[PDB]
Amino acid sequence: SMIFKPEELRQALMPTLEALYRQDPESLPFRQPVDPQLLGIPDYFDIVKSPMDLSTIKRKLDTGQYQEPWQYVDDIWLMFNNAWLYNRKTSRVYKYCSKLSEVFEQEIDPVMQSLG
Ligand SMILES: Cc1cc(N2CCOCC2)cc2[nH]c(-c3c(NC[C@@H](O)c4cccc(Cl)c4)cc[nH]c3=O)nc12
Repeated sequence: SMIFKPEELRQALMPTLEALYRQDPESLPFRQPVDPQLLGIPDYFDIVKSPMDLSTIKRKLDTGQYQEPWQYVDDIWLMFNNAWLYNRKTSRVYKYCSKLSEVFEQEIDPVMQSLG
């Protein structure tokens, strides 16, 4: 119920978002919505029911669609859990995801503390 100003959400969370984008090659599979046809994985939507990626998250931050920062956390973990569900433990994407998730856990905590 406590509502955060959309511009306070941007200044606080956008550095945490840049931290994942800057991971290269690990972030590349995550920067745009998964396109099953274009990638040749047409079973993707039979398995992933709520897709999510960095461009959608950033667009929500840019346009003030999050009311409080834990919705941002939600979308980021949903993005990770989607990739861990779909790709096999031995795939590059799966390990790319784990890297991104290590980057996120190491930097989100002081940011969420400052937001109160
Ligand atoms: C740390 C961690 C490790 C792993 N492992 C790596 C992959 O394979 C083996 C397991 C999976 C995780 N799943 C989630 C998770 C969420 N975390 C909140 C946490 O960030 C958090 C909690 C309180 C305050 C803050 Cl500031 C931040 C939230 C919603 N849904 C989630 O699934 N956290 C995971």
